[PDB]
Amino acid sequence: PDSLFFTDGQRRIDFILVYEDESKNEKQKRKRQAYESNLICHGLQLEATRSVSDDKLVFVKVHAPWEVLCYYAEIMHIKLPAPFEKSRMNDFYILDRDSFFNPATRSRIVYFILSRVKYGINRLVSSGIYKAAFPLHDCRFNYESEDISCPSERYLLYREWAHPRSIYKKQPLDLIRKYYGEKIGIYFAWLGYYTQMLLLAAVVGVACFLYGYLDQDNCTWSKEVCDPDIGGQILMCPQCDRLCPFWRLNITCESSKKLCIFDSFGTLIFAVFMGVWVTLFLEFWKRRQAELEYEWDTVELQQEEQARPEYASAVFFWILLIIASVIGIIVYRLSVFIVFSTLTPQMATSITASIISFIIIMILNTIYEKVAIMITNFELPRTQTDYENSLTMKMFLFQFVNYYSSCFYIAFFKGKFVGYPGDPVYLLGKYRSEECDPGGCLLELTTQLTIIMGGKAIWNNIQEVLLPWVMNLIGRYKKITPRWEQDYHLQPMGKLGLFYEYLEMIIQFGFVTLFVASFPLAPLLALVNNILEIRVDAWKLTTQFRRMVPEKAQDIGAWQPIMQGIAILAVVTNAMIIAFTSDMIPRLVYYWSFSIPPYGDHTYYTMDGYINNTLSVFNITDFKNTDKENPYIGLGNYTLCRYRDFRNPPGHPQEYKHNIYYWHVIAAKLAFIIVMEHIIYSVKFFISYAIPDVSKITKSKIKRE
Amino acid sequence: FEEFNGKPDSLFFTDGQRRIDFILVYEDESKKENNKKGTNEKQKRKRQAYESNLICHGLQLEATRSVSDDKLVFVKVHAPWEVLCYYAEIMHIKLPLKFTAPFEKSRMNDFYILDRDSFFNPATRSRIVYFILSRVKYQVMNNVNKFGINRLVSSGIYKAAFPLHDCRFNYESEDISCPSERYLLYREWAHPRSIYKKQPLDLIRKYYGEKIGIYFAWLGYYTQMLLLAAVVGVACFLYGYLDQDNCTWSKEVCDPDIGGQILMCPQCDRLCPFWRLNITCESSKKLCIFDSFGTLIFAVFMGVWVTLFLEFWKRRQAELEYEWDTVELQQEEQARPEYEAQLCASAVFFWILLIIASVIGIIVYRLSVFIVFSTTLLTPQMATSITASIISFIIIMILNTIYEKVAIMITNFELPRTQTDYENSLTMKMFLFQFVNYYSSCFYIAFFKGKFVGYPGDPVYLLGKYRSEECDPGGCLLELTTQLTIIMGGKAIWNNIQEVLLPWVMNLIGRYKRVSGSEKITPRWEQDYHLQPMGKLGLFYEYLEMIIQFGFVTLFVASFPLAPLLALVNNILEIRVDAWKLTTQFRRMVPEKAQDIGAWQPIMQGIAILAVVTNAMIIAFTSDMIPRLVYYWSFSIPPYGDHTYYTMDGYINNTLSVFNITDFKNTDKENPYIGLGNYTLCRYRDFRNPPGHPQEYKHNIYYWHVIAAKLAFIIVMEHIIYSVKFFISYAIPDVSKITKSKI
Ligand SMILES: *[C@@H]1O[C@H](CO)[C@@H](O)[C@H](O)[C@H]1NC(C)=O
Ligand SMILES: *[C@H]1O[C@H](CO)[C@@H](O)[C@H](O)[C@H]1NC(C)=O
Ligand SMILES: [Ca+2]
Ligand SMILES: [Ca+2]
Ligand SMILES: [Ca+2]
Repeated sequence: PDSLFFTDGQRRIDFILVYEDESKNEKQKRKRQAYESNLICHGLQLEATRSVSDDKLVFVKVHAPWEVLCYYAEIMHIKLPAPFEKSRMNDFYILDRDSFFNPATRSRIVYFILSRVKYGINRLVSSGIYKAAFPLHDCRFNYESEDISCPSERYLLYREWAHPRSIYKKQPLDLIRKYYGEKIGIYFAWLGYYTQMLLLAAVVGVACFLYGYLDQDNCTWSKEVCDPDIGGQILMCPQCDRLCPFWRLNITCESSKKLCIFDSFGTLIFAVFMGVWVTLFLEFWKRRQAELEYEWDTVELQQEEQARPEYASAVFFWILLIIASVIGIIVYRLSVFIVFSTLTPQMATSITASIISFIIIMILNTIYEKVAIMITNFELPRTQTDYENSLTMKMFLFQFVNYYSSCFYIAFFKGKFVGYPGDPVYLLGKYRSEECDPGGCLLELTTQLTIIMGGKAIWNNIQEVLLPWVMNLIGRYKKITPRWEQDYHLQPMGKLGLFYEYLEMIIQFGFVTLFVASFPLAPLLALVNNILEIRVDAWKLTTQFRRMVPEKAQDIGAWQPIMQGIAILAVVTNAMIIAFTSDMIPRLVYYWSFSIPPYGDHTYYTMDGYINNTLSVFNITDFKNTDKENPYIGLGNYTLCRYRDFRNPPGHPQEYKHNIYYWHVIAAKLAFIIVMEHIIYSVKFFISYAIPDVSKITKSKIKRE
Repeated sequence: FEEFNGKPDSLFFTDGQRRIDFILVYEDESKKENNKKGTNEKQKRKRQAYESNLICHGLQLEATRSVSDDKLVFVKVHAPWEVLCYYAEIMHIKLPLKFTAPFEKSRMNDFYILDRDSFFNPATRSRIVYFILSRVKYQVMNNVNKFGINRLVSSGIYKAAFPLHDCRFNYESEDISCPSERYLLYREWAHPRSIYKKQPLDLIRKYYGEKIGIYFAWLGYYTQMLLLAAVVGVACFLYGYLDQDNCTWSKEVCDPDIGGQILMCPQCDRLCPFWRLNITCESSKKLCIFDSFGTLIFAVFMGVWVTLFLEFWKRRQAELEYEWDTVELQQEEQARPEYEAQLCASAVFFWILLIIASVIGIIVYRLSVFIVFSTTLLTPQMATSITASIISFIIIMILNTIYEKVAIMITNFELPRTQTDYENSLTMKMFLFQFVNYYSSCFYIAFFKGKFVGYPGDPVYLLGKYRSEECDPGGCLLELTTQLTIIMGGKAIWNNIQEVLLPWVMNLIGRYKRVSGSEKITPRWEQDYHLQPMGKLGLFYEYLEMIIQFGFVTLFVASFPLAPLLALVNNILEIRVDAWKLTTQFRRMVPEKAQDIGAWQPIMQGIAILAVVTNAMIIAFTSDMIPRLVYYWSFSIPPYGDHTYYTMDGYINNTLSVFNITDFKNTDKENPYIGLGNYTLCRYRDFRNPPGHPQEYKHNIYYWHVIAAKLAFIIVMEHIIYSVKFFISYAIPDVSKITKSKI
């Protein structure tokens, strides 16, 4: 039969206490017997049934007496499965005296009973008293349950919302929380809304990218870079010590033509628009959170204090973060170094460098996870919620640095403070600073960013779930045991599965919002990843894992502060990216100021001559001020070389000092930073303040009565 | 009813056991009715129905004829147990126990009950009876229900309705049982003989209720924090003052061999001649005083101080909310739509009026300066600055009332939902109008004066014949300081004089309109009726003046370190000014309870957030500290300068730019300068290349170095200050330890 009720008995089970017979250490048998006897004596039904699949395994099942269960549920602030009270027995319409209650709530009550009972379920399992304790699923996802009385909720939810055949179908949050709990419901609601407006971000980003794409023909500076008569004649200086010749600037036609895509006005407008998209996300999410909190049974009081089975050094943690960021930076730098020490060539080298760095990030991720777990266990938190909050902050900071160290270095600290070839900078000693090509390092920042985004999303989700699904797909294209035994054969989520899910989503949100200027198509990848992830998470939760006790919560958790921090950091990082990593400001300044007779020689504003009239000049006879061996020996009969910097030419009264163009450009950069940051912050404040003028609709729904 | 018994200060009924809680005053028909007698008899019927419903609800009443004017009748009121306890229960009025709860008849025996007039304070009794008066109705016409005491006074049915003071402020009550709280309040709190003692906020709350106690506690705490800021600002100004012999650039300006030789260039078209820079020695010394590093340190300290002030006020507000147990009646709240009631177009109209207000402020300041300059022909320049500021302030005060009235009209055209919405709309509109009207000239001087005027060859005319003004080599910071101190001091002085005088003269006018040689005794109600009404807005204007003062103190503290000292002196006076005017020249405002100061808190947070950016902009653009630092660190050196080590020597001569007098181009007015025919070149205040040169008069590298330094300073200071403010807000728990202990 394998029914959900007691064998030949009209009573429903709520937890399975499986123990192994001693027959194949009397202390363990005595302890288990005492614990089981006390549990039964407390007023909970008990029965032991031999496993059909294996005779050795003797499973123990329980029940829920109606009166005691209802009373102890009333012990805590629980509403109707609208407070529940026998004096109001007739007030609430009841389909049946013994099955009206939600099985999820019944399992929650039995779990609370087990938790409060004292002589440690996890402690007993560690000592062997109870091998496991879990509730039961309604029906098999493979084939429907034999008992017709079962509504078959699990398989229905599977077919409707987990299987890819419903990839485009809407998310049924109703059955989701009614079956699993508030945690899963709110998680999936947040993820769905996240995707919903990632669609808007993606469409705007695609529009901007296409606008950039259509203007390859009119990209004047790239054309000048390519014309051999102009670009080829320019002979740039070597960018390294012993392993680089004097090179023409035109060898970078492919790089410049690609970079003219991601470095146009489209990118600037897209960054400005994302500046307000982020605040729209936050504000509408607060709206939806209020809506969900009111709609659902989310008015349950919380305990003042809680116990925990287990029960300054903060500066030491900061040292760990510092060494983590430095290790990431060094990992990327050595990766690029080793791969270089050996269209297609340079781009492939950069791609392989990014891949190697991301691989090393993945291997180090486990190390940060373990060290964070150990250091947070060292404090021995008294309670639980504080433990999850500490884990969230510590794990998030480790992931943040481990994932953004390379990107931040490539954006801000690469080629930003290298001097002219006469007096180069060695910040650490015998460690020359790498310098970007005339276009800038924006393109290879974008490469690193996209590689990390993709690689993480794909590899993680694929390797962690899609295995059985991919073997099933390959096959497609190219004895009776009770429910408790089958559910035992499954494995549990542990205590941090939802935590890891929020970690993945928050890291993705960081990728898509922090460096959005460099890569405007990041929202598209985030959208595709989320469309995959919703169904992947639903499938794995409904299929591969034991039943989870529901929990009560109103907010996503300790992440909302992290979301706001990410947004307020993203605005400034985008401003800095556009100001410094990109070269939009220097070329605008040239267009508007240095193409006019006082400085230029054209009769109108134009981009003509930007490259030739912006590159500085260097004098080999000034090869070095230390008068040591120089890289300019040999390498042809060349006399003068040009480098990417704004400095006075040789023979000027101020020999190789920053000229007026440098200061004009830097003033323009700072003006852009301040004006854009002030505009964006002002608009964000206005949007936040306009909740009465914006989101009145759902508050009106609440207030209508 | 019956006539006056003969005890003037007796606050009881004629029997002597019933305490009076309100006096309703109306006009009898015995006067010569005019226009429509039907309206008169309709008013009679309405008032008769009102009093009938009042007596039905259980309020005892009796009337009396005014001794002098037979046409005036004063209708007393009184509330016994039944109604008093019932309405206390419905309004959840909390009574002293001893963990405190509202009052219910089910729980009479659990209270510290002594006697009716004893156990309930007269303020609470007056508030209860006022709520009863407002709830009660009298009749219905036009298929609409009509109720409320306020509508009776609005329609002229009732002249007034008010509670009564315990006794005269200057004389004790003859009734020994009387507390004579007004006497003690006048002797200790008001009457500046106690100009120094800390005010007894508990007695103020007892007498006038929390609406006044909160304002006065806010003012006291404000004054203490102003004392802190004033001491620090005096230290900074004093350090700037003790360091003048070391202010090298001013020594250069005054030196008759460096500053004197520099032949500056004419500023106006033809109304002013060439001049030598050493005529500004006094201005240079003043700028050394007001433009040192002490000003920067004080700007940073004020950035911290505003946040400390806000946080400690929040802590004080929480403590006060606990101590005055206002939480329950703050929760118990309801509002009724105004009987005056029964679009975005108005919003855009108000915004347009705001733009015009700003433009008119700028224009009036400019015209005042222009006329004072034209009239000419103990420093003459200082006298001109003071005179221009004086006329500007006079016109600003004149236009303040116009903006007051137009804001009232604009908000009335929009239909408020209720009293609170109306009051918040007034808060917003009045604050925006006053902000523009007062700070437009200051912002103009700070940011838009002598900033976009070209070299003398090609001046920047706004639209023709209107040349832009320019400052002296030091800058217009001293002009800004003079304007700001004049505006602040004049506003304070005129406001205090008006506040003290106007109710006094109006009271004397009312008294003299009754020249009858009475020389007799009059009852409490009749003599309280002659006092001023204190219109329903209340402390709105008091908060408005204090908030404008807060704006002056914080927004421009980078140019005037002594602003907190003026604020402190003004507040030390204002405490007793407001206390006296309230206790001695006004009828008892009906008490009520308030949570916080009100709609002004968002205003104060906005001012605090804007203060940082405004101060950064002032220090960067209005002042000349940044060019001085750039010259010291980057232009006193061999690549550009000649000095072996960093120094400020030669700053003035090397910074001032050069112009070739014959190089005035354009065909219009070909003889603007060459009339004098004295020399062939002039020095002007700008960073531009000299004559000749590939780029004759285009901005030179020094200009862009300075601009980059300015923008970098703005970024650094704004980010650092905001980060420090956020960390300070996070660190402060925002509630006292003891208060957390209590509950
Ligand atoms: C670059 O310029 C050189 C010099 O004229 C040249 O011969 C070459 O064809 C050009 N293009 C590339 C891709 O190198
Ligand atoms: C400044 O010096 C000049 C010449 O050295 C002199 O004529 C002038 O009188 C001095 N200043 C004043 C205010 O007199
Ligand atoms: Ca996952
Ligand atoms: Ca005043
Ligand atoms: Ca006042």
